[PDB]
Amino acid sequence: CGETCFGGTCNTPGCSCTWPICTRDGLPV
Repeated sequence: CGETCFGGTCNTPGCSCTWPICTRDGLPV
């Protein structure tokens, strides 16, 4: 996802917040 979940929330669906980076299915894509 690459996106940073600074506010805990992610902009990309499927990506889980793994502060400071969102990971979809555990993948930091």
